[PDB]
Amino acid sequence: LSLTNSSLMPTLNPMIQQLALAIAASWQSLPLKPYQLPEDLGYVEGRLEGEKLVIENRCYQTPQFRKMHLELAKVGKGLDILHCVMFPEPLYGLPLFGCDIVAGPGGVSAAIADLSPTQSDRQLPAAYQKSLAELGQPEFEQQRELPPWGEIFSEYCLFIRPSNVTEEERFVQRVVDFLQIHCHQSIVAEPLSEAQTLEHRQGQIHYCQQQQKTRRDLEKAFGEAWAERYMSQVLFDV
Ligand SMILES: C=CC1=C(C)/C(=C/c2[nH]c(/C=C3N=C(/C=C4\NC(=O)C(C)=C4C=C)C(C)=C\3CCC(=O)O)c(CCC(=O)O)c2C)NC1=O
Repeated sequence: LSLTNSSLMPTLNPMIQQLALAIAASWQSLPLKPYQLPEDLGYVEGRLEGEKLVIENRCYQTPQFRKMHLELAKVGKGLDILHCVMFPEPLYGLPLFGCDIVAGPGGVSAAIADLSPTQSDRQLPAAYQKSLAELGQPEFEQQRELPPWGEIFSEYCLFIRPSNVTEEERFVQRVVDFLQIHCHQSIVAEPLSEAQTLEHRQGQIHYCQQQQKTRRDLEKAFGEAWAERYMSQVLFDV
């Protein structure tokens, strides 16, 4: 796992670069194994109205995380994207870590991050709540409203338009905190019963189903069949 061979990192919005480096630093601490995507989908290049569209996908796995995906994209000249999900192995009942940034050369327009509950409770595990509790509330001046296809998200979800670099740094630090808690608990987690495993797996199907609400730009560049394969095999496999 390493981003030093990325062709995109040097032209991506700096908060995106920061967050990618922070996710890498986190994941490098896990016993990562490679996760194979379709051969053509590791590195994607096309055109979107005459401007280069480029996507780099990196995917890993652990016994606790079925699929760890980091996507970076430059979707023509005025859109940069980071999308990251860690899909937990449902046997372990961990929450879904997710984060997305949408940016341009002018700055960041949306940043979101959560540890999303898989538990039919919609609660996070006790150890997460206690560790999260001791961090305290970060302050944000523009918090955005979740569409109806929330709250597959948790109470700790941040969904914002950063107002200045201090908010960019605060957003990234909260993701670094989320990851420190998450990785640590993954190392300590024990297999659930079959019943609760299936419960968690359904929470994961529902989370991926809901998130089908990105397509449009991919359809525009690649068509609808390519887009629907990408959504169902790369992004949000069910
Ligand atoms: C390479 C793939 C890819 C493309 C081409 C892409 C495009 C894309 N994402 C957008 C926004 C967005 N996209 C998301 C979020 C997500 N999007 C997701 O696929 C997931 C899983 C989330 C997480 C919830 C959010 C929250 C916005 C808000 C737009 C903004 O406020 O800037 C917009 C709005 C810009 C506009 O139309 O004016 C475009 C064009 N996003 C992509 O990921």
